[PDB]
Amino acid sequence: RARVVCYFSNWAVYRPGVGRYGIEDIPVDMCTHIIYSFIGVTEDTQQVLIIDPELDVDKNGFKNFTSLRSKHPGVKFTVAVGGWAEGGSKYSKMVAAKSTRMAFVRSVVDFLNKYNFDGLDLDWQYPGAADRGGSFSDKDKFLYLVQELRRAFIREGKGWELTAAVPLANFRLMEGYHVPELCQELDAIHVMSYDLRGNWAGFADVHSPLYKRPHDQWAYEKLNVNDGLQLWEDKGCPTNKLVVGIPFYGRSFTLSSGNNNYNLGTYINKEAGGGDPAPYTNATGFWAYYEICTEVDTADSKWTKKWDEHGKCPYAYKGTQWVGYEDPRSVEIKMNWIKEKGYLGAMTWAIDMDDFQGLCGEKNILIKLLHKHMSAYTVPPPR
Ligand SMILES: *[C@@H]1O[C@H](CO)[C@@H](O)[C@H](O)[C@H]1NC(C)=O
Ligand SMILES: *[C@@H]1O[C@H](CO)[C@@H](O)[C@H](O)[C@H]1NC(C)=O
Repeated sequence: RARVVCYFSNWAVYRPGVGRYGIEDIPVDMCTHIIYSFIGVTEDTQQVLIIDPELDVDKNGFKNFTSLRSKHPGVKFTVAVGGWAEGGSKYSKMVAAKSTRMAFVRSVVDFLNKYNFDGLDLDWQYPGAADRGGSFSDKDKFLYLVQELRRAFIREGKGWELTAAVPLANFRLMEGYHVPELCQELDAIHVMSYDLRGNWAGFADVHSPLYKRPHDQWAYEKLNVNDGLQLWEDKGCPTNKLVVGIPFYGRSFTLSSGNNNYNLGTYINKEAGGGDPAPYTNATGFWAYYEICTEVDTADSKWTKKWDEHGKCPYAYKGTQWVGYEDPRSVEIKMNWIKEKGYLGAMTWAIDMDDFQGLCGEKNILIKLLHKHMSAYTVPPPR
């Protein structure tokens, strides 16, 4: 009764060579819930925005995805609205008034019906965030949107789920999330327990540390997976609504010129914007898991791999390049910790970045770990 929640990126199909990942590559049987990412909202009319219509509609992306239920009827297939690239201002604008919320809600209902989705995942990043076009009133009005969506889903009578991807930093919770009221309306809270460190922070560090490290101070003191999930509990979310995100990617850095200190917390060349882009994801500061293992794990690799003894995450470096990530050892540790805490399950961003080709060894090695641990686990009653 635990969840294994798999986000699927619709843009992964454009990655070159062995990076190409489409609907047919999803290992459906390893997941209990799979989420097509992303749709957005229109700026002007507050309706569902289809972001890649040639792929999503003309080549039948949405329906290929949802029709996977024919062979796997026990799996739920939903869609996510929002995500980083969509920005936050259109969402803050959409929730500002009852009328614009109801237009969005109606559009959502039409969309889910048309493409046979099982529900909606809310991925607005983030209500109340000033750097993302948000403002103070988002907190109340995001809750209203959620209540109104739930009521609309009830009226449709198809048992649709409504979930949300959420941050774990306290200031973001204070700015955007009425925790007890949201957790009551949502079927699951997908906690983004990753991107907790990165180039924007100005130092090198792993991005999903499980526990506090000695160098964690001020806004970072509690910014780790364990304390962050504890924060969601403390703010009123039941343990059996919390799903813990696991990143299948690493955050990378370019170290400062002449820096020979590779320890956690070491200074970086912030203006570089992150580590050099990798060949398949082509994004500064970001490496898919398979881009990491093909570089770090080869027999003749010149990369040095280390282990964060407190955060329980690997990191690796070579030259000016430094990457923190999750590997089978760190994922296993997190799976055991999820069961120890009694949380609802595990989530991954994102299934298209697992070693799905088996370039490094076992195909789909990371999602197999989530599936192995969660499928044998019984979620206990709320604590
Ligand atoms: C959907 O499936 C059809 C038939 O297999 C295929 O031709 C098409 O490329 C698929 N669309 C996408 C977006 O994967
Ligand atoms: C890689 O990303 C950059 C933007 O950073 C883009 O301009 C460039 O065309 C991309 N290269 C490939 C091979 O897609």
